[PDB]
Amino acid sequence: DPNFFKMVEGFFDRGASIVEDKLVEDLKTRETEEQKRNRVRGILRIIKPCNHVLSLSFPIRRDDGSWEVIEGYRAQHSQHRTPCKGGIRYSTDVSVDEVKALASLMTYKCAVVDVPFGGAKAGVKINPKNYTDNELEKITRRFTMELAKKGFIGPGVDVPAPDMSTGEREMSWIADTYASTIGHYDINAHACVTGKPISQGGIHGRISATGRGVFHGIENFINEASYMSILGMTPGFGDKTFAVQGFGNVGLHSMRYLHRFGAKCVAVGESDGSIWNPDGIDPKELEDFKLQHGTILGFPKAKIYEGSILEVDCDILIPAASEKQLTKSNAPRVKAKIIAEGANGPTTPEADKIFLERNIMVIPDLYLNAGGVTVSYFEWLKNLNHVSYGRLTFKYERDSNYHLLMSVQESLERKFGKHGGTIPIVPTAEFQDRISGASEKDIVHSGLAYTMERSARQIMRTAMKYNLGLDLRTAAYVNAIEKVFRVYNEAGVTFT
Amino acid sequence: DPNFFKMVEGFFDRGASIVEDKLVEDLKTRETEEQKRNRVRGILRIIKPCNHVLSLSFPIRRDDGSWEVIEGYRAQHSQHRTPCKGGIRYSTDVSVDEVKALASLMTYKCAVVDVPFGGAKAGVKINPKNYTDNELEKITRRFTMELAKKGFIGPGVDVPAPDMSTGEREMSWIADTYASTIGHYDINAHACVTGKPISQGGIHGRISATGRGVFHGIENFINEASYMSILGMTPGFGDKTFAVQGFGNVGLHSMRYLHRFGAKCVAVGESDGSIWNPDGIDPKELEDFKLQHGTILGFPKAKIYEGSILEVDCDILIPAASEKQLTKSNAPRVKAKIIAEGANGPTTPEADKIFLERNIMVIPDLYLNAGGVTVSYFEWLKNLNHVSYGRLTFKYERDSNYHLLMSVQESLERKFGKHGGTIPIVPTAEFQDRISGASEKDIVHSGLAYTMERSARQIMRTAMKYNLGLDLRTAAYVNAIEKVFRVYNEAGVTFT
Amino acid sequence: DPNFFKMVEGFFDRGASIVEDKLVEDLKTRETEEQKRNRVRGILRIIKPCNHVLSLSFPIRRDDGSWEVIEGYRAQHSQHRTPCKGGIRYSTDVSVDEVKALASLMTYKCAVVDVPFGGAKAGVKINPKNYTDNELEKITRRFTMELAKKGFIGPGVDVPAPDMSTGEREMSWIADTYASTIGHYDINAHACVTGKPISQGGIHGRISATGRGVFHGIENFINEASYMSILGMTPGFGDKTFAVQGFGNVGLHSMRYLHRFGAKCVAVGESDGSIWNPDGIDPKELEDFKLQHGTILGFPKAKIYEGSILEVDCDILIPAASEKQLTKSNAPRVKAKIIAEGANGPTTPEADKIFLERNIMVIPDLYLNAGGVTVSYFEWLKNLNHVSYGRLTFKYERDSNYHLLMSVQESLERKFGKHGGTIPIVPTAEFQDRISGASEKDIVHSGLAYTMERSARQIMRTAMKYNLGLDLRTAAYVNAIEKVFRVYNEAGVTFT
Ligand SMILES: O=C(O[C@H]1Cc2c(O)cc(O)cc2O[C@@H]1c1ccc(O)c(O)c1)c1cc(O)c(O)c(O)c1
Ligand SMILES: O=C(O[C@H]1Cc2c(O)cc(O)cc2O[C@@H]1c1ccc(O)c(O)c1)c1cc(O)c(O)c(O)c1
Ligand SMILES: O=C(O[C@H]1Cc2c(O)cc(O)cc2O[C@@H]1c1ccc(O)c(O)c1)c1cc(O)c(O)c(O)c1
Repeated sequence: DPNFFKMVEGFFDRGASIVEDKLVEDLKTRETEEQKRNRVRGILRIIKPCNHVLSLSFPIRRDDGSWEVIEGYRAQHSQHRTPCKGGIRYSTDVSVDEVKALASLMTYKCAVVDVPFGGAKAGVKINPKNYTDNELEKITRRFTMELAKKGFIGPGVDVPAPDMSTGEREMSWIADTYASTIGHYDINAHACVTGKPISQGGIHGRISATGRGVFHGIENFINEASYMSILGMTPGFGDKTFAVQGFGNVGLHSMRYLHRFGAKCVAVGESDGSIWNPDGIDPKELEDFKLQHGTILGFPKAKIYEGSILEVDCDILIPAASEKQLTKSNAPRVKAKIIAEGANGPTTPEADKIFLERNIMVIPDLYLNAGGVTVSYFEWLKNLNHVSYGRLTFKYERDSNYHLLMSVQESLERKFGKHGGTIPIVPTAEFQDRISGASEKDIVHSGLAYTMERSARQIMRTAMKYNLGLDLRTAAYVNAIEKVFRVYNEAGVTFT
Repeated sequence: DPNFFKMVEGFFDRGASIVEDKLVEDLKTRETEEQKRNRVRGILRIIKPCNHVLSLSFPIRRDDGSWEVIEGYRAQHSQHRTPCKGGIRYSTDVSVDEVKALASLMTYKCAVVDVPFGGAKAGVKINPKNYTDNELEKITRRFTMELAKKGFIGPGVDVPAPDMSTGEREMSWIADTYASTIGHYDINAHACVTGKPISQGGIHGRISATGRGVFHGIENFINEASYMSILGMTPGFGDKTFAVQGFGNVGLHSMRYLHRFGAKCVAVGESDGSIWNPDGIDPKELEDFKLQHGTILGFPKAKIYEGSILEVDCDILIPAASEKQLTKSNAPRVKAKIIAEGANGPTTPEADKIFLERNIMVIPDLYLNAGGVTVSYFEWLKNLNHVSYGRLTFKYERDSNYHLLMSVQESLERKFGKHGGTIPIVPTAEFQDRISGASEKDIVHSGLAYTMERSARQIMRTAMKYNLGLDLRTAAYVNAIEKVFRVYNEAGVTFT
Repeated sequence: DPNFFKMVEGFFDRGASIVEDKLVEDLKTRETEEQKRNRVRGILRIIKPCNHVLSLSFPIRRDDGSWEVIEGYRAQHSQHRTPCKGGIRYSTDVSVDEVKALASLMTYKCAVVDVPFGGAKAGVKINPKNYTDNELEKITRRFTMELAKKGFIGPGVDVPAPDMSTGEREMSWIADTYASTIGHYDINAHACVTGKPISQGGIHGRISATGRGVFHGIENFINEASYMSILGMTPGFGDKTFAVQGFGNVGLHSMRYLHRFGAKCVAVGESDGSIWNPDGIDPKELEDFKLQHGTILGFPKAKIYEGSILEVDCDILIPAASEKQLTKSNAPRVKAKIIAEGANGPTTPEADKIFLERNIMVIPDLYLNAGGVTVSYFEWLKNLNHVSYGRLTFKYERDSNYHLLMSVQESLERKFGKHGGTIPIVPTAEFQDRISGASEKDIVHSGLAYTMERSARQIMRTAMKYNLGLDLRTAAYVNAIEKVFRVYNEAGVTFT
């Protein structure tokens, strides 16, 4: 746990130095000096800092009747894209310099995965356990309100999302508040927030989103030996053990869908304990260990283990909990060989230099948990379209398929003069399930893969153009910076 | 060696403790517990901190073509009144904790003089000498824009003002920006800022406003020996020497109008040096020492003097420059007798306990320069009325008087049989000039006096109610607190 | 008789038939038919029904956690004047037809005193004693919301007021909600409801409003002998007695001011008993029977009397309590000479043809107690002008008078050799306290006073045109109608 603050500011500067030659060479203009350096040196000094960042403070009535002040923050990084976006967090750790960095990170995350959004982030310095459910509703509903009055919430202005100990039911309050007060007259009022439950205009598949993101991100890597020929290991994805931190939302489903494919587990940790089992624990059982009683503490197969969470002899480690759990106190340790950032910045630049020198591949959060916002993107789009995806183009498409297949049948039955034998009316077993169980989530799942997979091409191409090889982090930010630049370059200085 | 931030936080807490008794006493309800404290002890915890405060960051291009980032801040303290009020500052000293304190100060300043405004403040971390006029316009107009976006400028939401290094021309750009872009459709668009020049919707007597405020504030004190029977010093207002710091806007007319009434000067200081002359210098001459040359440096009868500005042998000192120039390094000094705070918070709580223990009169900024916003109030009101004051009720007044006077004539020539003798048609010499040189200016001066004078009564009543005597500072805040509390107590916790 | 339902429908229709001739006569257009009647006969049928009325149904939840559906209504009668006006009511009495009726009343009521307000009224079908204060805030707060989303609360659209069991604190919740959700961007947000407390932007004189309205309505008839040469009685206002009913708010001030000026009392009684004393009870002592005890029961000189309240021998009877206290069961007696309707229509058309046929004067509530909304009208304007009336023109007008008084003195001290002898500097003792105690009240009471005086001069003129002599009721509505008609006529049929 370092002070740092400038955690993300280092990576930008790192990626910034290398594109200083590309932008001056790719820009086609009539200025042609070396003040080209001076324009670009200026353009990057604008993207670095957050353009707006509102500090807040509002009172509420506890169930006592006692009165308490609540500090809250929200930072819009860039506004190159019309709507900023980023989750909101409820924890005592909440700091001003926190969201100022996190919102910055969200800008480049949206750039990597070609999501037309600006980076944003918020935070409330409370502790959610210490308040009731009735107490916590008034915090969110009024936090909503005090943000709409100053233009930090609304479709096309800013769209927040859930995060640390923030769930669907809370976003539902956000929506219900905005659609009943300020954004009343707005048709797309319910689009003010992504992550709301499905009866509230949500989308199928974001419950899983960060998980499949964790999954699809790892998938596009241990299926290409171009990075195993250096790291070692086996393209045989199966027999690989993993360990998660922070069993919650991102922690569950990064495991719920990682197990499915034959990849065993070995450990699970929360904010008090850990688990150790070389046989491989199964979320089949231990998932009814949440509110069934309360807090994890071991179970059948689940042994009580303490020391830390990383430590354990493993392959794939995912610190999907709080922030900066990896520093020099533990970077030369970690009996692992590939790390994947499920949470936002658990790896510090203090540790990358060590990992890089030990041939350990850390999957950057800037890429990995980008599925969450990519689907968030879709959820937003859903509310602007006011239709479940495929709600009109399923029967037309499944009827078009069934006519197409039979068309090859009958076309095969006149070259074959008896009409009755051939039968291609039946599609393959996988495809028959595709049009019988056709829903909205299938569109989302395929779009998530098409966005995720094509983004890994944008990295593993820009990494092999600069010999980064294993440092995909400095290969990620160097692609996002280039995408946000042209957005500023081709927009021109605005004289207002 | 000044001190840190909490500047005003101590004064509120200082005044807050003594109202804790009468608030539970004057409150008339069926609540009736000792929880009366818990409501009130809670209500005060809401008023202390600023409710909103936007940190800004916007880019501009110098006349170079070079690009520079400009950090900008703005704090709305309270929102108990529908609009917030507070000037904006242009200086490298600009800090977040600065305006946060200053905006707090403005809330109570507007409460002392019964001005239905909420406190606010802003600042721009630049240095105006280092930019051109063409360069500085871009800052203001852009800064305007980024504030209307997030709702920190607009009539009935937040109205800024000029301050130090900010003049009428800049307020004119503010207005011209707001009235051509965001608030175009607003009828009262030009009401978004007070302090603008007269051809742009200002008000006569505002150029002088802070000055007359300094004057009438001092006037209501050396006109009653109930504070000279303890301080010493003659009620004969004339033969009193004064010295000003910061020959700029507030420094000028706090002297220009103070000299008028027969009060000798002795010293004037700026950011370079000072002046020392026991005969008394005259603004009639050394006022053409601004842009005529550029900076002060002595003149005929103006000698070069250094050392300091405050220690000079004087009676009335007015630190009308930056902030906190009176601390432990100079409080047990100052060869003065009565000090008057022309700028915002030049006396620290570190210096009051030294001044009070030596029987020295410090006139609180919370009250002194309140004329500045009191006229600001009027200028705002002018734009919602869209008439210069008296623009219709002058000839009706001047004609009604002349009919009234001849009515006493014609009624006195009836009891006196000759019809031609008596002549009360003519008013006193002073009243003849009144209805001849009648303008908007006069309605402002009389309303400023009426507001100012009645405020001193609300203080000197609540001062000897608690045996404060010489510490009118704590008699000021103790009066403003109870005015804002009433606004909060009778508005109720808003479930939103 | 329409004892509850079409309560006023008789009054309109009865008044409607009368104006038929004048309107076609007063009509100056190029029509010139017998179809001129068709125009007016239709236009009146436009005014008779409330053109809009919303029936509501919104839920809450009590301190228990249980849930209750709340019915509510609000009726916007006319929209000829841009904002609509009328209080809200919190009783089980509340009925669709009830508010649909009282809204009609408020239209013509605010057309007699010449107030540019359209008529409206609202109600909520509950009983406040059954709900806690906390429970009553959320009812009030959300009732506001559901009226704004549908356009029934807002300056220039519709402005409510207090009334039956509706206090200032409740009006304070209406504003705080409207001004914090829908009408946030509105400068006149808090101008959406009148009757709110002082600190929240109220006006001085609401509490004392209807009492003065009663008195000035009285004053404009015992001072005109046109209506004493037919009723009898001495115009000599002095030695006359009055009997009140409903010793509260309207009752107190209607007596306190009526006595102060010369009238003697005789009787007082509320929902318990009555007092009898032809010596004349004095309100300056018996008013400490309020919450100092709990209810009336008589006191020294205050006899314990039964029977009723009205039949007491007296001259001036005022029913300042509930609805309908005068029918065929008491009209053939009540040996009084004049009845002023302190409440809303305590006199039935089942009793006017007894009072009219007995040469008694019943003063319409259409004009008398209309002194509450006219002051409530001023409070609206205060919230619009954001200034206490005369905040600026108090020291200016006080300074103007002394200069006048000295102008005559100095004018008289020159035709007389010595300079200082004469002393008209001091004005009359009644005038000295006027400029000494000059406050908002004095302006409201006058603006009130001139309003009904002109109004009375407008009724008594329209009555002497149709020989109504004693039917002020039908002489009252007959006036408001032509005003409402003239608005509609010169506007035309809106083709939308
Ligand atoms: O609308 C689109 O415009 C983006 C296209 C684009 C790109 O392909 C490459 C690149 O290097 C920059 C770049 O700029 C835009 C952009 C997008 C997202 C951001 O966050 C951001 O700052 C800027 C878009 C989106 C897709 O997904 C597509 O497949 C597609 O063809 C177009
Ligand atoms: O509309 C008026 O309401 C203010 C009257 C008032 C008062 O006289 C004393 C007090 O202790 C509290 C208080 O509350 C209101 C207020 C005003 C200004 C603020 O900043 C603020 O927070 C609250 C007003 C304004 C005048 O100038 C008057 O002369 C006048 O009679 C009434
Ligand atoms: O702007 C004003 O127009 C009103 C003046 C007026 C009138 O004097 C007599 C009449 O028969 C009709 C009439 O039409 C208007 C009106 C006003 C109020 C209503 O409710 C209503 O339906 C219609 C006004 C208001 C005043 O208070 C004045 O003193 C004044 O000179 C002018």
